[PDB]
Amino acid sequence: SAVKAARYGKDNVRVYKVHKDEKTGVQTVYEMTVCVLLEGEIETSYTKADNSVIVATDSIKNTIYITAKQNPVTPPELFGSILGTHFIEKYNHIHAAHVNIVCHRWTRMDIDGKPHPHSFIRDSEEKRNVQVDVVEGKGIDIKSSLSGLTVLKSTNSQFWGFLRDEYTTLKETWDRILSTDVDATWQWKNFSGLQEVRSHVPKFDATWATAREVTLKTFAEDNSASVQATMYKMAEQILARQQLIETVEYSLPNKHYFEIDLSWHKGLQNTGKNAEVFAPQSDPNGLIKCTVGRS
Amino acid sequence: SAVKAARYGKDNVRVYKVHKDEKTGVQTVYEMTVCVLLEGEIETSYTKADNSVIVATDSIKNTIYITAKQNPVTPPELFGSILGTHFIEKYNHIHAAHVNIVCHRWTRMDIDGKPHPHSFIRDSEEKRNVQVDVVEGKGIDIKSSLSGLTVLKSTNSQFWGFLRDEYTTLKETWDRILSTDVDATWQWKNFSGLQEVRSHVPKFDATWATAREVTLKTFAEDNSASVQATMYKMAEQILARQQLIETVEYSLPNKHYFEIDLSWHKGLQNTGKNAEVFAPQSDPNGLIKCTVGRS
Amino acid sequence: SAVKAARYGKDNVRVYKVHKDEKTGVQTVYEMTVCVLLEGEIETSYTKADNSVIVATDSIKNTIYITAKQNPVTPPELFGSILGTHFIEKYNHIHAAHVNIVCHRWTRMDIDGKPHPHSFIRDSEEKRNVQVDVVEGKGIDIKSSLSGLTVLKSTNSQFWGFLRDEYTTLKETWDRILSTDVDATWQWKNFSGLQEVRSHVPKFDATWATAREVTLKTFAEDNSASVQATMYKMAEQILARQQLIETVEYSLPNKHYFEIDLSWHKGLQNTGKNAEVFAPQSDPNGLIKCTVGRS
Amino acid sequence: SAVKAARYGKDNVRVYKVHKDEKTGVQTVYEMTVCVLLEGEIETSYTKADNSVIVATDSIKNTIYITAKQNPVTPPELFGSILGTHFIEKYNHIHAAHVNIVCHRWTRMDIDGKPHPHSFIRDSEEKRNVQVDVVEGKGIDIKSSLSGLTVLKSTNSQFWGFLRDEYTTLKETWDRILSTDVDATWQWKNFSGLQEVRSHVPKFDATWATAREVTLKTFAEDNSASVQATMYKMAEQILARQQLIETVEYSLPNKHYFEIDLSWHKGLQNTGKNAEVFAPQSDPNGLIKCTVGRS
Ligand SMILES: O=c1[nH]c(=O)c2nn[nH]c2[nH]1
Ligand SMILES: O=c1[nH]c(=O)c2nn[nH]c2[nH]1
Ligand SMILES: O=c1[nH]c(=O)c2nn[nH]c2[nH]1
Ligand SMILES: O=c1[nH]c(=O)c2nn[nH]c2[nH]1
Ligand code: NA
Ligand code: NA
Ligand code: NA
Ligand code: NA
Repeated sequence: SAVKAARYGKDNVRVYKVHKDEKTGVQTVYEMTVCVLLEGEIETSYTKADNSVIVATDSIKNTIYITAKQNPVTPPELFGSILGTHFIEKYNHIHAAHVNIVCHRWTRMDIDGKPHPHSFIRDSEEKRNVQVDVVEGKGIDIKSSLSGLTVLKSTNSQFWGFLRDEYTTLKETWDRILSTDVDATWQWKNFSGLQEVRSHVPKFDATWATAREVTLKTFAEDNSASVQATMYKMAEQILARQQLIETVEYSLPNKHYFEIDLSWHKGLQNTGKNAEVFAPQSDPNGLIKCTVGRS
Repeated sequence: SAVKAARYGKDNVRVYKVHKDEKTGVQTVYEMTVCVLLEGEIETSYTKADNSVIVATDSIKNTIYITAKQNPVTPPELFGSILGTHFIEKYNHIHAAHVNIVCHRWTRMDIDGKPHPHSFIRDSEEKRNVQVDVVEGKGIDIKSSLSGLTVLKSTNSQFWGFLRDEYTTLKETWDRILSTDVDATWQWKNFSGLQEVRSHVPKFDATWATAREVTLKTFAEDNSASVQATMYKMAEQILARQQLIETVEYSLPNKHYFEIDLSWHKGLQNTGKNAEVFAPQSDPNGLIKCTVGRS
Repeated sequence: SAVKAARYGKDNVRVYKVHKDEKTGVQTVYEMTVCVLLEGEIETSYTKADNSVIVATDSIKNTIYITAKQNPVTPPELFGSILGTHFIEKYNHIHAAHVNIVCHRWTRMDIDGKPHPHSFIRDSEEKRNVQVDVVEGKGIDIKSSLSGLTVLKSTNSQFWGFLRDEYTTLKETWDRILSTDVDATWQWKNFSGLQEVRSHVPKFDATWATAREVTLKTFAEDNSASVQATMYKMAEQILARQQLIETVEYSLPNKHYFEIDLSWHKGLQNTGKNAEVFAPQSDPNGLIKCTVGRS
Repeated sequence: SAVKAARYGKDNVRVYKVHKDEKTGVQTVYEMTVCVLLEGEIETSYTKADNSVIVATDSIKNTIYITAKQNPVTPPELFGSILGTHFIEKYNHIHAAHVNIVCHRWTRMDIDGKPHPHSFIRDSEEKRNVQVDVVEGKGIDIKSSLSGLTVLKSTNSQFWGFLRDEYTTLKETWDRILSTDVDATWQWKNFSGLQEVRSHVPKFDATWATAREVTLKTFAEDNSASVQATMYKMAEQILARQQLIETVEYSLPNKHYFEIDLSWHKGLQNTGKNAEVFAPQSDPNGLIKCTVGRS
């Protein structure tokens, strides 16, 4: 037998950082969950019980805190790139670092119409994520995403004209509820190293904001022919607005809401044009994916 | 042996309702999870296999959908009271109904600065809940609550002057992070029946809004001596603003964020006044409760 | 306003303890999650910011570890009683302690047909729990339970003869699947104090074992007329076998498995006597409760 | 823009099947959660709103139930291969099917030392899984796994001799607790089609049993130098026992249990050789992965 692939590190490292403006008294908080996995010349830890090649996962944890102390943690694309680069530069035998960051929302409270200097609310479990792969001699690959963005529209969704055969019971419809949890990922062109990532810092927050805005507007305004058609429109627009993105991937559940026929009860009308009360279905769910790139 | 207490019914009934304004084209959605448990002269179903006394839980489910079709589902205090009353009026041998409703957020989207007519976002997993106990000959008892409101302040929280003995290691502090998930419940005076609940309909949404506003403002503005002292200030204000409330109960976890001593690493200063990076603790957590009533 | 009720403490305290037999080399592990909430003369911490009356929740945490170091942690009824008594004896102004313990399964591995001395497996998320209320001058009240015991029988369950009216669509059945997650609680007679709890130590594990055995056997062997009738048979037997129990409470979801009509597809027969493939329903679910006591 | 990749289908399809032996009266149940995603000539559903190429996800759901009605559902490797093959054979424009199956445990109850004919218990949330990729013209690729197998050993684990630098605080140890949740995957050699999968049917259950047995025995008996070294020993043995496996992958969290220094309290000794009470850590956790193949 031989080791074909190996990686190891620390997962689920929760980190909070506060920035305090001495002039204004305004404080800003960041909270993330971080995972770092390393690869390199470590096969002998598996095959020969040679621990000398192991940077202990506990040390990886310490390194995350130290790096957060000495560097900006925003945008997460930058922090992830700093953190990954550290490991390949510090340890001769480590040749790749894989950094995943999940950013949790702490949104400044408005109290009596004014932004509060040091109080925050978790407005939704929507996350902003990054995956950063730092590979020695191959640069820095960054995938940015938003996830857990849950939306619903109560009309202006259709689904007709699909294949009908002996396995089909679904009725065509020209008016249905459409609800999903949005997972959207944009992959940046490969960066040569940290200097290049630094050069593009302003683009990271702006592209996240654009991706979110395009997602919401397209969902709200499209008279949707299918999840497939609406998601493609989203991806097309993001690629048009940021030339440094190579691909956009969407993964969308179709969270079904079923009509309830109540006609058995005193002829009550609750289907089609008369439908008011529906039964949300926890499972199963459609799952629709697509990756869109450039011609 | 004897049956000392019994209740049964249907839990986890998901319900969605849409309201469509024909004039404006504006649609409004409501989504809830409902539980209904019944009590009454049903002992023989347990002791003698006498199913004749059982309103099937499946029928309870149907009743929830039918009731939602024929009645307003908002405010939930009203819907719960209608639903509970139905069972005690319809079935001679049923003498109490216990209705729990959890309301999920579907907040209208703003697209380009204007409210969208039929598109919604789940902005946080904060819930608005009601528990309604309808007891034949004893009226309607309603407990309203908000839950899952997660907040954090990065300063203006203190904790000193507590009991110190041989079990104590905690250091006194004049500046710490305070974070919690708010669970707040206000109990209404007993209502004589549905007519009285209807008479107070406007008070339900207004009191929820007040409870939420008082919670947020007090949390943000109090230079907190402890969770105990801050929560009492919240409860006091709610009772002052709504005379039909008899008690207010808060249940608050103290979600700890620990300083990380980094001085072992090149004398890095990250404690006390120099603290920037902290470790959020998933467990354990303080849990502080209080019920406040009138003199 | 006035404080009507207050309690506070530490939740979610994870504790592991190992016992090592020097003679045999056999090791035995216990893992629990503990919550302790205190009541007493603490109103002024809420109303006056008087922290002098507060035993810090951090100190409660330390006390749990110290108590586990110096005492047996099994049976949990005993450990809970020791822990609760500590607080009322140590602190003059604390008058009640409420201790909840959840015990996690670590079952010794059998390797090649022999019990391993120090290796364990988590065989299911079934828990053994205790709630212990130690109230000064009123003794020790203990509720023991098992929870998360998930079972299914594929036949020998019936449900017919229930009330039928204009809200009823459920068909009567003489053969259905019955599946539930068992939550069973037995409440002990009040104990005068720790000496009396110690005197009954052997009864605690034996009664848990009996409760579990009666639950499983009755479920498997009863040709069930309803969840109500089967659960009553369980409770009756437990009360018969342990005279120091005052009441038994069961809370049982009815986890539905629906027939799937496939007759639309080439006349495939999958209902009634021909039913082979079913659709488990995640929600909604029936919920059936009963508390059984002595004549 | 262009569609670079696309797949769609139905997720979270819960399925139960019962087998009834008419001769013996013995019943056997299977419960699974199934996901099926399709690929093929479907780009126009995304780019042109052409639904004619879409096999509706609802129809995929129906197909899963029909296929389960007409075929064995065990071993899951076979069922997955039947299900995947169906889609590529039935639909000209569908060229790949991706089938994921999670099998839930329903273990026959022993009542009074005898196996019960129709009563079952969920003994742990351990799963047996398969991923089957059926690709037209490229055969059938099957990855089998077990997951959610949670184990702990209280001694006979060591970790010393790792890299020490200015980021290291971890002390070397010759005796620690080791606990993990095992995720183990074995990848079969590519099969040419369904006939070949059928020819190897007996190997599937046998290899699962072997993988589980090797995992448990190795964990229990290895005086472990690290998670890395122990997991490699596991993978080596599985590859030795089944020649039709090409690779074995393990992914193991290191679930930490920390010593608690109690010496501040009356000199209580609870570290090193005196350690009895530990604090299980929910997060962070080490994460160690390896893929082992043949020389
Ligand atoms: O078994 C281990 N492997 C590791 O890589 C490691 N790092 N810290 N502790 C550890 N334990
Ligand atoms: O066992 C049952 N008890 C009930 O009360 C019920 N209601 N619907 N189905 C049921 N099954
Ligand atoms: O606000 C607090 N209240 C308490 O009771 C406590 N105990 N430890 N820390 C604490 N903080
Ligand atoms: O938008 C949809 N896309 C699909 O592929 C599908 N299949 N069933 N319903 C559906 N809705
Ligand atoms: Na390197
Ligand atoms: Na009545
Ligand atoms: Na006392
Ligand atoms: Na094909």
